[PDB]
Amino acid sequence: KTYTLTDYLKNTYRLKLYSLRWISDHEYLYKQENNILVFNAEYGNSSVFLENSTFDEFGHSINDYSISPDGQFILLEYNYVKQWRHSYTASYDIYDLNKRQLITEERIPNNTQWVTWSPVGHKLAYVWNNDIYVKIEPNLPSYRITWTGKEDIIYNGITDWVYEEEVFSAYSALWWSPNGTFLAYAQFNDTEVPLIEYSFYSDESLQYPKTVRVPYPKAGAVNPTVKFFVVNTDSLSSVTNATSIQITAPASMLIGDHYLCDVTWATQERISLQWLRRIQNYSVMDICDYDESSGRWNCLVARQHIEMSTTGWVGRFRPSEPHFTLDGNSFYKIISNEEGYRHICYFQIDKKDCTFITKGTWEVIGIEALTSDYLYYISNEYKGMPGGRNLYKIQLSDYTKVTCLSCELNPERCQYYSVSFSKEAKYYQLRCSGPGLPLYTLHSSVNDKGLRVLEDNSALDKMLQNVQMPSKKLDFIILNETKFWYQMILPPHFDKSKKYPLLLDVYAGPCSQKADTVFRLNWATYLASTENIIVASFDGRGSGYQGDKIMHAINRRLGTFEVEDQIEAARQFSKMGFVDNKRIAIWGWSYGGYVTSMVLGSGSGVFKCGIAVAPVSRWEYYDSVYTERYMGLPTPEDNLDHYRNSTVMSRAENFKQVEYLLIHGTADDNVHFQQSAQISKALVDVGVDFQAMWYTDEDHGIASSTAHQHIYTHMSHFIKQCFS
Amino acid sequence: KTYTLTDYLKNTYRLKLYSLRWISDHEYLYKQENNILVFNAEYGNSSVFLENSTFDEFGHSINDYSISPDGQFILLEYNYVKQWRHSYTASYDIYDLNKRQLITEERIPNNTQWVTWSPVGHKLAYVWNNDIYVKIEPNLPSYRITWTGKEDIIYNGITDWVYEEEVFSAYSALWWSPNGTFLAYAQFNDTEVPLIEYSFYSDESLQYPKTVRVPYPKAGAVNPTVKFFVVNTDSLSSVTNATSIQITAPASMLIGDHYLCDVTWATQERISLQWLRRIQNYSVMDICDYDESSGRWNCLVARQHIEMSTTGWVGRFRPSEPHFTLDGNSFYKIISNEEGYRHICYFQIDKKDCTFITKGTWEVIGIEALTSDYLYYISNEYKGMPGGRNLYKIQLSDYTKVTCLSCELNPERCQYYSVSFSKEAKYYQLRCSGPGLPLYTLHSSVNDKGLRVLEDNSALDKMLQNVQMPSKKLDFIILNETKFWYQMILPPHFDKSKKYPLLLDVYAGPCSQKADTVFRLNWATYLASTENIIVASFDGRGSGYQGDKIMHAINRRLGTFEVEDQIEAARQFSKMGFVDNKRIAIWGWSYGGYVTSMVLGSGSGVFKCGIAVAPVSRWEYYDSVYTERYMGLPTPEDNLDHYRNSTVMSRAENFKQVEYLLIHGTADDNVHFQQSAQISKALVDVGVDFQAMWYTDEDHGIASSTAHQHIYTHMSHFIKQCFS
Ligand SMILES: Cc1cccc(-c2cn(CC[C@H](N)Cc3cc(F)c(F)cc3F)nn2)c1
Ligand SMILES: Cc1cccc(-c2cn(CC[C@H](N)Cc3cc(F)c(F)cc3F)nn2)c1
Repeated sequence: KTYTLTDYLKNTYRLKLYSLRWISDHEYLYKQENNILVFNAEYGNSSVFLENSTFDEFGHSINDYSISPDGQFILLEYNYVKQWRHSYTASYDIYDLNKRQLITEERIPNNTQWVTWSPVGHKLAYVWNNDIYVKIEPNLPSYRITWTGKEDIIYNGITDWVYEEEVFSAYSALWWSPNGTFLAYAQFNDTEVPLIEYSFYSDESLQYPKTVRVPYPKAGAVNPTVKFFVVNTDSLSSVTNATSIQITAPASMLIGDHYLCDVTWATQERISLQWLRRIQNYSVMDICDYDESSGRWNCLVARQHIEMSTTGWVGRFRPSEPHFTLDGNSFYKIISNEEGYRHICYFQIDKKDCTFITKGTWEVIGIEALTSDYLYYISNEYKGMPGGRNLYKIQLSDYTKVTCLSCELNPERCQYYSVSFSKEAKYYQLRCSGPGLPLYTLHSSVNDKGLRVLEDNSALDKMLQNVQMPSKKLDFIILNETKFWYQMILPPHFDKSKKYPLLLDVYAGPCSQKADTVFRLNWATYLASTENIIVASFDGRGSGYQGDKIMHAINRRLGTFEVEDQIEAARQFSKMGFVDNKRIAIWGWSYGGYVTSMVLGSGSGVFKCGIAVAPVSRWEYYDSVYTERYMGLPTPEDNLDHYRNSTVMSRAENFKQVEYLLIHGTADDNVHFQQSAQISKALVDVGVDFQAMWYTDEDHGIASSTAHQHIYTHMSHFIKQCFS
Repeated sequence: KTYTLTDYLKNTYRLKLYSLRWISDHEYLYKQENNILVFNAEYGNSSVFLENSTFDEFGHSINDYSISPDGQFILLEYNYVKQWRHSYTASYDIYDLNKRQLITEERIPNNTQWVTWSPVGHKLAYVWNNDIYVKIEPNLPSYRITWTGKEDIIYNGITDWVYEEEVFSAYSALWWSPNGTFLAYAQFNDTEVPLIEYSFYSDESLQYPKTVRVPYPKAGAVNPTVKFFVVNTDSLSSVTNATSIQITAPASMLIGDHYLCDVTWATQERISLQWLRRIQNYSVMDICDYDESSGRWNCLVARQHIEMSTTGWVGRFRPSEPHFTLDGNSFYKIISNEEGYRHICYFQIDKKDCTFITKGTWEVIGIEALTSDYLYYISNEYKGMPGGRNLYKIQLSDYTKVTCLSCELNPERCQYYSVSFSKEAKYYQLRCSGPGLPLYTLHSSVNDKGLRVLEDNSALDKMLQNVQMPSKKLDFIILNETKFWYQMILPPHFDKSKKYPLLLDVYAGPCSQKADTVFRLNWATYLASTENIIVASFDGRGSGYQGDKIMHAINRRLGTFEVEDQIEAARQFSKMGFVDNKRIAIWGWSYGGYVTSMVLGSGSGVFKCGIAVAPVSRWEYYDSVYTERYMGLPTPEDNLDHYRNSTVMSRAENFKQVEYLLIHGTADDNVHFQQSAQISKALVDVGVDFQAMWYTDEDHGIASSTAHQHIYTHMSHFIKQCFS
């Protein structure tokens, strides 16, 4: 027997996670059956912290919970209702743990946009009708910090669409100070930002389709504007509209259009900000101190740091976040060095220069933890593989004393690690994601002994010995004087002498990685396992984690190299001779659907067919923060030329040579139906036949249970047919 | 060689028309090459009336012309820009024929909604920004009759969406009196009518899709309201806002929601109106006289005639129009008699009863002309075939003296006639549409001698002897004690002993006729001629021209009998044994996409596959005037039950048994994309795979040159594949 489509769609073979949240420097919470336990890492003893039956009469299905850091209250999120990618609304009840009662006085209102405890104690900040509210005690009246909030226009403590998706990667635009004194929050004015309008159809009952209106800046459109504020949460008059002290931006930003692009507190009275120019090659960091006499905030022009690039844009998707030392007089931050590799730079608050505390022909991925002794960072250094991911520690007193904590823990089973440290970094969890089965283990920082194995998925391991799994090959090939990685999913019993049909699975977007050591059970597993199809991927130019020379190659050039390298990557898989070069296909979502579409439109004749799911078809239709970061402005002085030269529509003719399946969700707020509807029109105009499928009311994920099954079923038929 | 798809899509074999407009009782205008001639029917001589080169320096491509009845001016329509089905906007220049100059003073404004001469002389009424304007002389200032016009809200002299499509079948809501004294006009208030909102995507250039908003009453929603007015076009103060004398409705109408449903002038000072209840089983005619002393209008309660039905709705799609005798004291009107057959009733203005001047088991189609001696009517009496159409005359002095003027003119070539009479009915054109090649001939009423053959399409006839045409069989079958007509397009050399694959071509709507004697060169021609496929059609219950017993069968029952009869019709075609009963398909547009969808969802297992093009999926989504005319109100007291029991969505499951192609234009204002999008969602919910195709910016006709070709190409592959 074999890994079938239903196996994938019905999820018959489960991967197991181990999901914990650290509540102290030695205690974390795990959920079990329905009980919330608390595992003491020190001894190993675990205690029922909350019992499955504690909420049987609660009367509502509970979507999420949040426990106040001081263990005194638990937040109960129910009535969840997704909005965009990270945003949603909900209702909230607070339960008193000291007692055993749900607070009925001054409750958090229905339809709340965001909720959060202070990092210490049990204060609540919560946004509602676009306005911030603070609650020092669960049962007491709430101090309404903001008054200006207005639907689709003013955003207080929450991001508008473009800031949510493309900048902060969350819905929440607020930030407590490390002890809970100050509530930093940002403000978004969307007044002159244009609306995207699309239909929502709803239940068959709904007689007129709703029109959905979203402030969405397409490329070169009018952006939102931001203002930043800080509030003292202590001095809160039960009888005066609280004073929000605005920090303004540097004057190098205030000349032109800008985005606030990071908010990191350093100390109890020192906050750092990072600003980005609308042209995203120039960033500025500010450090703002609290002047205890004036109640104001002061950002010294001598404490400013500038980050800029000449070969492309600043950061991977934004500038990295700083990691301040206990005192808050120095920080660590990832930057690309002179050779273009993202490493750790050591900064003194008021010194313009930094010191690199790593270098190499590889990249730091992220700074994970910082003690007085150690900085922990994840990097793809080990075995020189960029698809890999490991935990290291560097000695703060000695920059040449680097230990790899994970490299050797299980060499064969484990090459992709992520880490979760406890408060003050006493203990850490290591998550292994491949190439073997996921493996979750606990560790103490002190001497690095492996206390316990929390999850090894042996349960699944048993189940899979009965199933003909595909194998995964990860390797590289040299194109110029650069090595480019690829990965194949090989059908079980892979006979290198036969000729297999290949499916080129595509993303390709700037700073992507589709070739890694991760263990996945997805659609490709089924395509190899059962249909004996090689599903390949290739991280050519534009892609991440291999230094700026590669990643910035597509600067102001989207839809060129990344596209051509994908074709090349296919030519080469044919030169390996286990590939039926008359049955090569291509497929992709989001950016990858664009690249898929661009490829079929190239008339390279390498490819028989392709599926583009929710593709971008023309950069001008995509949002500004993303598009511009790579292409600049679409005016004839900036880059309007490459904008006009890189559409799927102009390659319409060549589709005559291919079989094409274009699939789009009608209620995609992210890559709007328009992109796909302009392609279809284009093809129809030049008399190209193709295949289409819309998905009513689906968004960019086409992720509803039934549509997920439908789309994948539909694509399989398409692929099968295409390949006989 | 054979009739191929391209032959149909590139229109290589042309049918020729003969398009003339009568300007007198003996002269008509024909266009030739680019010259407008005038053929005198009296002698036969023809003269250049306007020369092809008269407008070479005109500077604009001329979409249409209109010549004033008194030969003095010609109206020049250019910059045409389609709106809905009949509606559009344009610009207009007026050219003086007496002289040779384009009037430059007081020109008709850009973006005019409607324009028309008075029936006599050369006055102009023209609607613009929703308001009426009169012009007694081309060069003189225009008297603005209305002031209340407002976009999407107030319609003066033009119909709103639902009145255009479903009532008057034109854009123009105005009516001159027979000599040009009075301008009758209607007014539409759409204030509380709900909007349909859909996207338009436009040229690739357009960066945000436009949202299109249209006042559109779905079933049971708030209807537009109407008021009627008459103006004296002579007494027009170059210094006073002209007085519009409102006629109001009967009081039997004013109790509830109503529509104005006909406007026929009787004499120079007597206008007739017809009113319809929102429940469309009750009509009332009014006759309104001009009181020369009061300047008012008076509709005598004794001159009212009531039209109503108990077994269904009044009229075929509306009540028929009256035909008033010279004096205006009697009129002729078509009504169904006691046995349910539409015949001519003779009415005296103030007498409640009428006299039937025809009876039979067949129907009058329309009253074409009326003299002091004769009434001319078209009917399907000849050979007892309802798919036929003939010209007859009845003697006004003797109701038993009926002559058929066409029946015998060419029995084999000619069984479908239409007629165009000259002023006072001195001469007429006969248009033969099948079953042979279209034949256009001229005739004098006086003794009925056939002056000349104007067009015989012998040019095409030559061309087609070289091509393997399909033959067409029209016949009937008995189901209960009723005979139901069907037609087959049979592949050339049709061997009755073989087993052919059949495609059931569906419309099926209330009062439809898909089985007739007409000669067509369409898609079916290609399917039979080249793919040797039988393309059948069948007019079962609900269908027109065979009396109320059949047509009213579906009253309050849409999506039942008409649907079941179509399945039946296919069972029976299998019993004829030349049909491969494992390769039967079904297809349909508009209503027929609905019926096609209902059938596949019936699980009758007769049908392998089907194509539904722009179907209705649920009656509550279609406009009110149509839907209600057949189903009543969708409230639980009226008919909400049949409404909820007749959706395509509830048959979702059964689609498992079929192969389905659903095709819809995104910018369909008539059957909104919602209808299709609710189907696709329904199918995806029960995990049925199917095939889809949207058409960017196309409407209900998918009729742009490139989309037309694309859709039909696409459906062919589908059909071919479905049939191997
Ligand atoms: C692994 C990792 C870590 C942190 C940030 C990110 C990340 C990923 N992204 C992508 C955001 C962007 N909206 C993706 C996107 C690209 C398209 F081209 C498109 F059409 C739609 C998209 F959502 N931004 N930041 C990824
Ligand atoms: C031959 C002839 C003479 C006069 C009027 C008409 C006539 C034809 N029609 C059809 C109009 C109707 N809206 C068609 C239609 C039906 C549907 F069910 C639908 F979903 C969409 C449509 F356009 N109404 N009146 C036909």
